[PDB]
Amino acid sequence: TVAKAIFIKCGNLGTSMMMDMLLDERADREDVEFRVVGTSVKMDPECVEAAVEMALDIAEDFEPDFIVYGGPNPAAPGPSKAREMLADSEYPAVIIGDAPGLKVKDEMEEQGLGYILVKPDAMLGARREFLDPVEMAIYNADLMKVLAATGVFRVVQEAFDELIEKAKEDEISENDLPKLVIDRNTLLEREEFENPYAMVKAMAALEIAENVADVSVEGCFVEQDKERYVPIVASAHEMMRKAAELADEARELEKSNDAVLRTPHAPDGKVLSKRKFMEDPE
Amino acid sequence: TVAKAIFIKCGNLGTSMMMDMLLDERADREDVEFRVVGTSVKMDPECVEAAVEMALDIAEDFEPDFIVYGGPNPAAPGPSKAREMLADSEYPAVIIGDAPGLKVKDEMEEQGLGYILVKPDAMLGARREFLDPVEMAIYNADLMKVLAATGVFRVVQEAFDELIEKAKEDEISENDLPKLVIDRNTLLEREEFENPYAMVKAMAALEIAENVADVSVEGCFVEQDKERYVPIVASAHEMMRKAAELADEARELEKSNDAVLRTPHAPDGKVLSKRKFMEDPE
Amino acid sequence: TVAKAIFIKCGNLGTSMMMDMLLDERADREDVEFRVVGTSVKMDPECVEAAVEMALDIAEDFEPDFIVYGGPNPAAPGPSKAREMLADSEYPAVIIGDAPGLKVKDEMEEQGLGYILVKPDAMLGARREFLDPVEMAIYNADLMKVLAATGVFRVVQEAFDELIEKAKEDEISENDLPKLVIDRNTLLEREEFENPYAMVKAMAALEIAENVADVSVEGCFVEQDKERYVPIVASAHEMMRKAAELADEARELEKSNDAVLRTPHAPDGKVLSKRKFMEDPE
Amino acid sequence: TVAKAIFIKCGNLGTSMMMDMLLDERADREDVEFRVVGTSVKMDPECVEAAVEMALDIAEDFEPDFIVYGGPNPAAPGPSKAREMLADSEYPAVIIGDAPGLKVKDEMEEQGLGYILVKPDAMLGARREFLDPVEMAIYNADLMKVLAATGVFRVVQEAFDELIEKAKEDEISENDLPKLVIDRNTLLEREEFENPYAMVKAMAALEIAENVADVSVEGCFVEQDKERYVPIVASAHEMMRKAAELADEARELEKSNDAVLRTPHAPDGKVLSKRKFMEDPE
Amino acid sequence: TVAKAIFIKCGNLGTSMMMDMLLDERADREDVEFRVVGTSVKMDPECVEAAVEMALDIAEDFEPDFIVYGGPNPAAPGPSKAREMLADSEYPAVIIGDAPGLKVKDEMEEQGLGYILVKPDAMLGARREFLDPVEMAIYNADLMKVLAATGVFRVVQEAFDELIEKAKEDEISENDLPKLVIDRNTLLEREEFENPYAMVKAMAALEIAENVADVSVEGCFVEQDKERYVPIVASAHEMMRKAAELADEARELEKSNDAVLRTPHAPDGKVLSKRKFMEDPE
Amino acid sequence: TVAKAIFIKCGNLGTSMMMDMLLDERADREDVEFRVVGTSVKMDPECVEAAVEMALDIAEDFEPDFIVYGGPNPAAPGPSKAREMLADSEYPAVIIGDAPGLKVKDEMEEQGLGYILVKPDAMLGARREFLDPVEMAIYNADLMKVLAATGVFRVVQEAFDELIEKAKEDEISENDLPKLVIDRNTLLEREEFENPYAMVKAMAALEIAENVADVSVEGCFVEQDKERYVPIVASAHEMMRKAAELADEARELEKSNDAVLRTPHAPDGKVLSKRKFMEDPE
Ligand SMILES: [Mg+2]
Ligand SMILES: [Mg+2]
Ligand SMILES: [Mg+2]
Ligand SMILES: [Mg+2]
Repeated sequence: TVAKAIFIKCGNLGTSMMMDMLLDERADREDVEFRVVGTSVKMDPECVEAAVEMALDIAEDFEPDFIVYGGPNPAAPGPSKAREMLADSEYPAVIIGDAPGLKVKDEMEEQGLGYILVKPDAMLGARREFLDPVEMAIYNADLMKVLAATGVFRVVQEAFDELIEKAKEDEISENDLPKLVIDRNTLLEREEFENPYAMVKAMAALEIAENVADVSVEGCFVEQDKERYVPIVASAHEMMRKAAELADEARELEKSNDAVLRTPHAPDGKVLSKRKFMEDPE
Repeated sequence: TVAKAIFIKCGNLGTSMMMDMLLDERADREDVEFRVVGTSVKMDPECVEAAVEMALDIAEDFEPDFIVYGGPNPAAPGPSKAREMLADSEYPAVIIGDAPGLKVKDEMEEQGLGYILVKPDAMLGARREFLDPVEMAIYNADLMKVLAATGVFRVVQEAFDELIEKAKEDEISENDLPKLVIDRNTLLEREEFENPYAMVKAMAALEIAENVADVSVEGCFVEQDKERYVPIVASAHEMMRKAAELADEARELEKSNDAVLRTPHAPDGKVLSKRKFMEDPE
Repeated sequence: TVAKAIFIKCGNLGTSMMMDMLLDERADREDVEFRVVGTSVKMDPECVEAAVEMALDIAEDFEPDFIVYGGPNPAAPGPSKAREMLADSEYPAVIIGDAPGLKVKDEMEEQGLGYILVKPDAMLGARREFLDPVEMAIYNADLMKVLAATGVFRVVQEAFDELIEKAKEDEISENDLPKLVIDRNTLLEREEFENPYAMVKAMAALEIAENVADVSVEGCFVEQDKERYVPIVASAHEMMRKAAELADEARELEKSNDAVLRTPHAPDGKVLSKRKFMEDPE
Repeated sequence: TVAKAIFIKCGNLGTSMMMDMLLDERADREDVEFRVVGTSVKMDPECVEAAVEMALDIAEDFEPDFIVYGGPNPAAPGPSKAREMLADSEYPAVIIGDAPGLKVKDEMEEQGLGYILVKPDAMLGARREFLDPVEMAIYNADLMKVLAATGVFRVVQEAFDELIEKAKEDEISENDLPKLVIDRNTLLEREEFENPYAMVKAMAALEIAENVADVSVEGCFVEQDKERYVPIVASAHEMMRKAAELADEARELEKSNDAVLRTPHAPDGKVLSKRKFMEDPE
Repeated sequence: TVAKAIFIKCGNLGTSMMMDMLLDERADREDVEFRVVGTSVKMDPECVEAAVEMALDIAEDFEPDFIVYGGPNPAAPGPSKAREMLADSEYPAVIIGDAPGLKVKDEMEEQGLGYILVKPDAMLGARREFLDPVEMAIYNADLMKVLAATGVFRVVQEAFDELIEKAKEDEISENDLPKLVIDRNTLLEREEFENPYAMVKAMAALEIAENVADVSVEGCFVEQDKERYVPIVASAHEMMRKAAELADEARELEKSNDAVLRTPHAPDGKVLSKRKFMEDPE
Repeated sequence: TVAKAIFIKCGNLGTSMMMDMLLDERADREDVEFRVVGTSVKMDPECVEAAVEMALDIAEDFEPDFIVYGGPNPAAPGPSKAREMLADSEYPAVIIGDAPGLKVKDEMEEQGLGYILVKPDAMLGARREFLDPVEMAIYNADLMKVLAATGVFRVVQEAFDELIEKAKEDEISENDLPKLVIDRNTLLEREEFENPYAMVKAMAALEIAENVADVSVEGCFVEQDKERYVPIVASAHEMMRKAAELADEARELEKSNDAVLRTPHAPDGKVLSKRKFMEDPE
């Protein structure tokens, strides 16, 4: 049984940027096939629709078990446009978004949509005077580390793999669709870190990443004084740089304990596990 | 006028992952329109062909000024195939790959297509016993930081931006296509850094990332002993982690001098520029 | 003219812990005389009452031109007790506290009191499981580095030094009493740092120290599960240690420029100033 | 039952600034009660006298089991005075000071009072050109982090906690008064660290802390050349800054082995203990 | 018995600098006696010969069991002259060198000479515009840190100690002379690190150090543009500096596990061993 | 004219390890010619005498303009024999040593000997239980870093460079030989650092390095308790490691200001100078 899916990427979110590859890390998974379509960073209602179109168009011949839409803020005009377009289609779907999507959480639970909401996947301080192309990449590097090293990506990966198994049953009922809200507190009900302090550091790191969103919003929308909003959006980035460093420190702690949890995929798509470095993943 | 292009992403590369977004960081560039399609990590000749087919098929009603294919090693089966196809299209193309693509560098200039080969966009330690989803994201986060902070991404940004202008002139000839190879010494032609040690550190960070590739290749393809190849690929990731630190340290030196070079796009697509934090992009 | 004041300290805060010393760092000011009194970490309406009485008690003979009450949460049973005792007395008072005092901010202005609220002065995760004397001290160590190196203490110092000038006018009216609410944005209005990146790292530090409260409260007053609130009060700590790191960084950046602002008191209470290490303060 | 003590503080010391708070970290010990009074930084024999009388004056209604005087150089004019007074009172006393108080170490056990001499509690570089309120605070944050994380505070905690138990016994004899001198070698008699290197890093931290004293004393009392003494006291601060990094490092090693010793006070005053994070204080 | 050897040092190499010392670390061995001669940094033919001549002159009365010649590039004129002179004597000789010695590896074997070529012992950026004494000393401090903490020096000590035993029996055949080529992979099969991440970080450090070689060579012998080769050689030095931090990071992991291997010499020369800090060597 | 000198190395000191090499950092000086002899780490009278006799035997035909003897404790039996032997010869001699050489400063002057005593060149923790070959090399790596990056080596280079010029004129009188004692305050009067904080961090580094000496002596010649001296000598090393980092932070402060001092030799021996990276030495 070969499962299939289509990821639609509109806008830019750390979780959307990795979501699919967290599933096929070495491109050796022979139990799955993906198609990814998007219009880049543009998430306007015009483009957002053009993408879902390419998605439905392709799905015709492709025939996926489900379609994932990932992008920032599921409550915006663009994402909302696609949020509805997918509920109308014949394909089961999941919505990957940030905290700004809790506003439409109940709405998505009714639209019959599945979703994964990453609170710590904060919006970057986009203010021409500050966020140029390089700064953008830099910010996403740090956010990527935080989400990766804290275990958030493993939580996402396990969600999309637990669904691909149900997809193999060609029966993805709305009860089989994910409905997650990831945040610092998530780690409290997991076993990601063998080292306790490595866990509270990952937690402290997630709280900070979440706090970056408010700072970015204030500086991008509320504040309009150039002499005050440029410093604000930049202070948001300095915070994420520390969030990442906190995440890196946690990992190193696992390393010292030789307990870095690794869970790769076998060619058959089975999720294997290991703690010790020289221990085979079984 | 407005320029258009389509990005195809098969397999993953640090540049391939950010290429499109590096041309519209805040998504408020009204003089460009992008589309992105691919098969994720998979890059075998079948998924590749199916992908290039997805791009050509949509290039019909999209009518792109140029098609961009990004992914690891433009000399392997999958990538070579995609070079064959796009080479024989009414659409001008550009190939984005790493160092292993220097083998087919002449064959490409022949196929009448442009290329951007980033030497420091190393191959990761893809070995089931070491690379799981999380570790795969941890690495890309280090590579992203080194590629961005060392100014490599600025090189690529400039590239596709200068092409977008000649594309608005409805004059995309092969003399206008890029034939670039990026490595540690690219920074010597640049003015990226104002502090001499920030550049020297960046050069160091690039040299190290470029070296990472030989280590990943060895562990994945040459060493056959489990006890030896797992430590080797892991050490390749330890090198990339330090390259990122060096890059970050280069960035902080620039902050120290208040000379952080920023080149954001104006709403019309023209690349502005500034050094001082509160300088206002001119 | 020798101004005099009495500091009443109940419970603990980083701002109350160093408030009087920021006014005579080397004990060489011959224009001031302070009398500090407190009941230690206990701030119940019972102890708090005994302290204010002990303060008004000696005040008669001392003759302070103003009295300062410092301790956490101005809207608490103890603090509110002392908050009315001072409004009733014939001594001009100023209330120094954390964010929880904002609920009674407008209430203090009618009581005729002055106030300075240090938002980043967050309450620690005081759970018997995690917080012991050593952990408490470590916490305040980081918190101190934050309030100091971020420039917050130079705000408190400035506020009381200006009040000490009015106290010399033998005229401290309600309009001469401070009414400040310190937070991350407070730096946007000052010229503390010569380096713009030092300030944004400072903002980031005060932004994270302020968030620390939310976590401390969630783990001390909301969460009841032992397996959860311990990791919670401990994660709040990591946040503070990392915030102290960013403060340190900002301070080091000003050092690489030798633009480290220093403002010492002359023996006559005159506040001098200097940026360069080798320049004498004027 | 409940024990009571009064803490007198003139001038500042890292140990005096924390002593009473190291006894009731969470303010939930209902088996003790303390009063705190002082003159702040000032510590001349007059300000000292006034403060000691401010403490004797309230010991009447307070009726303390023992009085404690905290401040630098217990052999100088100010402190010598306070030794006189408290020595001849119906209240048992304890003197907490630094290394310069080893001169009067004989005279103290003579005056019939207990002492706590912290050699690593070095004097800071007091020179108007270098030390402003902030530098003053920053220095204490470093000395606070060293004394706490190196386990020195644990020594003082237990010292006053053990005295507090004999005080509830209605029997505070002079053979029950403490006679201790804390130094790098004090850690050789404890079991503070489960990781030997953390111990060795802790010793190094305090060894460097002790030496900070001579650099300070020199630049303040010996060198009279501006161009030489400013850099000298500054170097004492730089040294202490590094000692704080060493102490932090010791702490982290223990976090890697999850052996962080924690000894909180039970609500009834009896000190508990633990090593593992989720262990629950026994 | 007492073994006797003569070490000739011409030119400078991290390993030739420490070689003899690594064998009698505390100068309390009773089974060895060494003589060291050389011409400092100069390794031209005239000098090398003068140096080897000094050695052979001392050898007459000193009667060395074996002779060691160490210094850069065993294939250069000066070194080659040394190989010819020592291969022509009655004394068993070992050549200590860098990667460039591989060119004459076959030639040294035909000469009955032993050798230990350390590839990570990279040449420095010897350009007059960049390399002054201080920098030359800083580079070597980092290279020394690398060669030691990664375990490369233990390999060298071992090779020699074994040759010292054979010498004690007056049984040193050409087949008893070492023929080693040390590099990153050499660590894969040692019992150096108890922590795997320490080993991995040590390999990463050796890989980088080895790479420094090419960069220095490029900026010293290839690039002729002042504006190009200066930043180039300097970047080589930034690399070594980071290799040293990796080496230190590996050493700090062992400490966290209290598994720092220590193989000290007994007064009788026997090589003891230990792992735990408090564990006595045996 | 070519200047000739012979360096004798008995025992090991950071300065005696690098002294001759600091005088010809790239091996391209045409005005100097050196011969280096020694008995490695052994500095007992028998060895030191053989070392000096080797030197005097060479001097016959080599005819040095001056001779330098380097190694620990000029006052010990071995070094004392060297002093006596050298004082009785016709060759102007200099004695390089550490703090212990101060005991015989008066003797050396009465002997017509020159000397350079580096107090920060501290003795290591030479206890069999803690110091093996690798730890001995790690300590030296840090010591070298401290002495080079703080500029102590520059003072040494200077002293010998001036002595070399006089030698070229065959005019080296006893009054021409150096009589230096280097320590933290030596830096106060040098044009080493452009950044004041760089100089202050360096002083701190030298202060601590000096302190290391006392700690090593304590654990080596005082404490006889295995359980106590082992931790103590190890703490000495931890101190030197931190001193190396201070020295490293200073150097990085200079880089930030692109003000790193480089005083390389010209092919003719002239000591050039420069500050800016791209500036040419002159
Ligand atoms: Mg032979
Ligand atoms: Mg032969
Ligand atoms: Mg003479
Ligand atoms: Mg004489």
